[PDB]
Amino acid sequence: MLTYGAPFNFPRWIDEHAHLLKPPVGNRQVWQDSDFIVTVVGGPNHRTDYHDDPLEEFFYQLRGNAYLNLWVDGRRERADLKEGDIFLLPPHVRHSPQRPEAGSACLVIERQRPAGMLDGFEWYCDACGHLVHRVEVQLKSIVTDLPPLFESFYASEDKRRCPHCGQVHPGRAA
Amino acid sequence: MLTYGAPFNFPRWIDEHAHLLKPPVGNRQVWQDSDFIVTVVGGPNHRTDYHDDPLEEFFYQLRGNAYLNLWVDGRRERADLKEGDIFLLPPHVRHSPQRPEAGSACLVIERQRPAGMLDGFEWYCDACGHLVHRVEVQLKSIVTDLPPLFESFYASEDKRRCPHCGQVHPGRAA
Ligand SMILES: Nc1c(O)cccc1C(=O)O
Ligand SMILES: Nc1c(O)cccc1C(=O)O
Ligand SMILES: [Fe+2]
Ligand SMILES: [Fe+2]
Ligand SMILES: [Fe+2]
Ligand SMILES: [Fe+2]
Repeated sequence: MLTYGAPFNFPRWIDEHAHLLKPPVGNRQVWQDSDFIVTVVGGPNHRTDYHDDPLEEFFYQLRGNAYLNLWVDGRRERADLKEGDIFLLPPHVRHSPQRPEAGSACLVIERQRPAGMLDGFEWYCDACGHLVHRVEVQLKSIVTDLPPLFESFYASEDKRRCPHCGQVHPGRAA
Repeated sequence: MLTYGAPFNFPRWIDEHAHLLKPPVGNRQVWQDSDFIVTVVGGPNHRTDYHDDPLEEFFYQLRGNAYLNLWVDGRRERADLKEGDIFLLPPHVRHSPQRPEAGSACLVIERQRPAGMLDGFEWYCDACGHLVHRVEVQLKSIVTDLPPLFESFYASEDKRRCPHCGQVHPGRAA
């Protein structure tokens, strides 16, 4: 059986789900219960966390522009996702997607993580660059598992305190 | 490190590789040695085999139209990939992609198969629908492993002989 339904027009689907590809929801998964996790991500959404994904992530910036803040070779770097760009991120490259534009839309494809393969979410100190805090999770929902984790970091001056310089990370807005 | 390079413009990439998204090559893999197998498939290409993929396959028909001949619930069915359509195929649904249009381009995303998880390629009898022949392979190249297998089926009246009605399958062109 075609468990995931028939083919359907992607631009029209993005149009119809416009009102969720904006705050407060921002992403929307296309099919449920599949191995390939297929999502569209809109904007604006800025965020302060770096994701450590144990598997690859594929990006295709269909509409508008975005960029990824990265740690590469130990240094902060920015990789732009200009409209029309595709990109494949190797496992464990730390990335913080920045999506400043309303009406933008990025196809993002990931895989279900097998039991025991954990995702990391991390924050770094703006002053000294040291790691401030890391939570690891067995990720079951690329949409619903992230926020509670981000909320417990914003709520805690303890978790936000840099262990190297003692600066308290700003928390929600950089 | 960004093992797979920086983001890059996908339409321009498809344009530049136009001359391989036509006979005799027809598909082109975007990145090498990755877990996600990311390919663009052009046309025209018709084929007679049904693929039994042990993992999911994602389709996004960027340019032009195509269709997939399927076996679903035991019956031959056609699922159209109209320009703009996306589609997710569950594991083991038999599919024979038909790509009649020159200049067409379909993004197809699959996963590397772990050792021991085999792909099947099958042919069915036009007269009685019975399975005529099946080869299983440990697939390492979504481009180079298929043709030798198709060639050994076209070359063999034995492999093309339906075991139920005795009709010899046409082989290369339906
Ligand atoms: N790359 C992302 C991820 O793994 C989860 C949620 C959103 C994104 C994104 O690019 O915005
Ligand atoms: N779906 C395909 C596959 O698994 C291998 C090669 C080509 C295709 C296609 O859609 O044409
Ligand atoms: Fe991510
Ligand atoms: Fe610090
Ligand atoms: Fe296939
Ligand atoms: Fe037959």
